[PDB]
Amino acid sequence: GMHIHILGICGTFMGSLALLARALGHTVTGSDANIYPPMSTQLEQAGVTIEEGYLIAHLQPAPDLVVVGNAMKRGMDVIEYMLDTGLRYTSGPQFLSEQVLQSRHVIAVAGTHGKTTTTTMLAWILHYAGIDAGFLIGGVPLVNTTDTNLQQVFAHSSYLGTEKDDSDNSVNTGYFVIEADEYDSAFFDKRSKFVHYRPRTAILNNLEFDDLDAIQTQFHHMVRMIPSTGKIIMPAATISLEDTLAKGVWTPIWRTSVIDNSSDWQAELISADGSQFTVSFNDNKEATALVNWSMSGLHNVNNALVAIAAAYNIGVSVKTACAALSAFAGIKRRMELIGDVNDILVFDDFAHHPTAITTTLDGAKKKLADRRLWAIIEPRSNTMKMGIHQDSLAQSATLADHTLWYEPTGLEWGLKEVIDNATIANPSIGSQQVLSSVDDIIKHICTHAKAGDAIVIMSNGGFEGIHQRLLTALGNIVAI
Repeated sequence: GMHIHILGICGTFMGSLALLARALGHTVTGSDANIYPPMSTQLEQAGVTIEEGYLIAHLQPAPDLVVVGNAMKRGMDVIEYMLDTGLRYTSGPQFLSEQVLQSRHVIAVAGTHGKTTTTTMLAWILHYAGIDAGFLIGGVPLVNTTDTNLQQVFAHSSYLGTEKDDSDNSVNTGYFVIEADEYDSAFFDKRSKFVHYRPRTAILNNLEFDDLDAIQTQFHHMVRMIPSTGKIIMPAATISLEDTLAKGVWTPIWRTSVIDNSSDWQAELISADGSQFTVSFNDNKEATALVNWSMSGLHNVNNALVAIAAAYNIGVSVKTACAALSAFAGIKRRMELIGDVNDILVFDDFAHHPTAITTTLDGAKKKLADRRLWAIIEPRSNTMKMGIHQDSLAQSATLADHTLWYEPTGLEWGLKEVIDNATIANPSIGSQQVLSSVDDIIKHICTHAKAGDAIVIMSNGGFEGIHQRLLTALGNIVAI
């Protein structure tokens, strides 16, 4: 039971590590510039102690280990103190790899689009099927049933799950579902998650652009390590993915196809909108069933098919997996309406990178018709760039009427420049500004938004508690 201190602990990824660490029995403290919900509340309930600011005093007394988030850099007092005093430190992904993943059969999902859709669907299938899989993913499914076990499992976007059972062979457990992405390296360990994580089942969800080689290289770093007895699951007929494998692969492939190096798994559409389809696996005549769900779109069918195949790889029948997805209620923080104040609609969405922001805003425009649309975005900060041109963030917000981006004071990372440079170079990407205070963003909205408008808040986490702070402010405006 070590004492672990986490720098940046209120953010989704690092907070997830804190929660997993507590579940392991560790004592967990942390620092963040702000303490904000929903993660603060989850941390507090788990018995984590959070302190405000990045202060040397937070590392007194000395913890056994410091887990360092991506925003930390040299020149910061707490970091210079850490290095001078010789405290032990590690990155988030290395900590997770050593403390949780090493002992599990890890299922990692990579892709340019829809990674969290696929991981939420997969984690749902596993738990529906009675497999007590751990996970650290980008969101959670909505749980509409009165099943209090599924309610508790999906209370957080992290869950430890159980270890492979040493005595009872009837139990199928010891798994961990995770997203492979370009985030959460640290200043002293620039290895990506594609290098850190060692999945035995890997999904390559897709590989497309709304630097191909940079993305293929990163995917390759994960593919090239999978054991010979593992499985790679990906869509068929996708040259960008076939070329990824061609760099070096030692593991059997299952290829997936949605029909309306040939495929092993097929989803045949019954309803053109993707709300109903049959799933079949070529090597098992019984491995066929129907999905009849409240989701739609070809991307969601593709996501379902790779999730079903991955679950089949670890024992879930096609029948059970398809029953699970037929019961899938959707995903929290996917254009989720959280307020309607003075006729201003407020939505919450987990999009935090260009392809996700694009998809969310496409959906928002289809939904909201002619309403004036405000995008309020905290993109997920990162010291590294992967495949996406600098202009990608600004381009992704083209469909909004107004966009307010957030870059935090003291942890600036070049956002204002990438946006401002993009809007000069391509005026068609419209009206966008980068602000340095959540208070200024809220004031801007309260000041300029009017009855009929819609606001879409986008962040991988709590965005310094902007959600309730905005709803409160909007409800306090004195009408004329």
